[PDB]
Amino acid sequence: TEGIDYGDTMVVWPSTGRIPGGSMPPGWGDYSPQGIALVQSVLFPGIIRRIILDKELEEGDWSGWSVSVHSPWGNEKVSAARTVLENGLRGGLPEPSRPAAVSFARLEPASGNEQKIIRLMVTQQLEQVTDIPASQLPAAGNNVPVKYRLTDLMQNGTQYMAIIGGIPMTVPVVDAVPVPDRSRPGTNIKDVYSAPVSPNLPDLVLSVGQMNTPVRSNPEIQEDGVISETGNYVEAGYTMSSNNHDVIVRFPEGSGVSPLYISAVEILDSNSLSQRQEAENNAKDDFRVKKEQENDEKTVLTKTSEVIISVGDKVGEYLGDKYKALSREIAENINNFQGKTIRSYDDAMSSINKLMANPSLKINATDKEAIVNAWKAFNAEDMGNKFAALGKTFKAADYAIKANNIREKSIEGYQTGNWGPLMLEVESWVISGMASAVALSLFSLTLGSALIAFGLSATVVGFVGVVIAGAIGAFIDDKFVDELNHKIIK
Repeated sequence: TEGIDYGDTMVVWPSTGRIPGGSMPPGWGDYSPQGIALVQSVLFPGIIRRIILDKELEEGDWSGWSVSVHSPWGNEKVSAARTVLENGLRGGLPEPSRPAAVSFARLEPASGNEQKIIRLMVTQQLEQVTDIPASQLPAAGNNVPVKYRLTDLMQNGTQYMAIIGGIPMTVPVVDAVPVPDRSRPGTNIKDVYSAPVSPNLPDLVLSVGQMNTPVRSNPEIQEDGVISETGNYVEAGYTMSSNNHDVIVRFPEGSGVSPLYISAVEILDSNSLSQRQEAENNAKDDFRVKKEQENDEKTVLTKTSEVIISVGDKVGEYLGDKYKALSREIAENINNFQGKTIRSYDDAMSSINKLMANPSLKINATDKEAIVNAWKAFNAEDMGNKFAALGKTFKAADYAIKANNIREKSIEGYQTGNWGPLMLEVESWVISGMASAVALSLFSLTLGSALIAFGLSATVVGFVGVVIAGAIGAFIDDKFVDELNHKIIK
């Protein structure tokens, strides 16, 4: 499964394939008639094991997979990686809203020369990966909330196995089913269950019978191609290999067998590593780019909102409170305008033509002269620099140029009554590639933060409070330019 999890911010790397790359029927060898393949290895929690599909098919055995589940025993490396993960998590995540990882084993690349489908499996008791009682686990085929996960880490083209954690993660609950005894029909094999640890591969057989037997076979358990090394609080990977999975295997009805978390990884070969490292490198930088894009968009929209409300307040204690209410609306609309598109050129210019058509919306030559001269002294260059003496508002002073055009073009329009150069320059910004929301902010910010700073009389501050409100209005909605004419100017 995959579910609601959404890979806890991870994109899929469609796996290399599964190497294979360089007598019948099953049962004939010296094996048990029960039907299950030999019990090839023991699954102690935290200790990684190299498990082979059809380990001994040709040697005579039955089809598949079979491992033994055992209680805590021996030297495992997860508990040390968990300690570094927990400690580092007290100092915040590497990257917010993305899990944190610490390696517990390093992997030597597969030769590619293999016929067998190998799989590295790691095991953990329920409680070590989650605080939900066994007794409160979901019904199989649903994801259970987890706190730790055991998966892999592509770190510098070499594949690692790590413990992730830190954000709200989730894991699929799957179902262990009793396996039938092919030698004694009607009855099932005692204390042997099968579960879809999978993926694409046949169900793993779990022999849970002799879970507590004496194990006096050296606490190390050194696998070939699995170097056990602890290492450092890093950010987790961005791609999940298609053939890798971790699930919580839930045992039957009255089995008396507590849920096991199991992780099944695919050892990637030398050219598949490079494949995955660029998949990684690319998923990382694109996330990085989307992140700043949206954050910086959010900050110029919140500062615009605030400036549009201040304009509302200043023009408001002269033009009225019906004017203040409209500014709440334009600022509300801008503060949510993320992802939206400004209105068209022909639609906006029909709106401001409607405003400027209102005959009780006039200025005398002395007031007109004051607005023009106020724009002539405007410091376009510092309005450009604002992403520094405001906060982190826009990016790169290529904006000083745009801010100077709004200026020269607001001057015309007050001078000629032609707002075409002004409205057209704003569209230019979008067309040559600016996000509508960012183009709305710069326009609204340049107009608003110039008005709350102009040395102008109240008659004039009212006229410009109407012009710039009808102008920011027109790129958002025609509602805004009807409220002005019909309820405010009159």
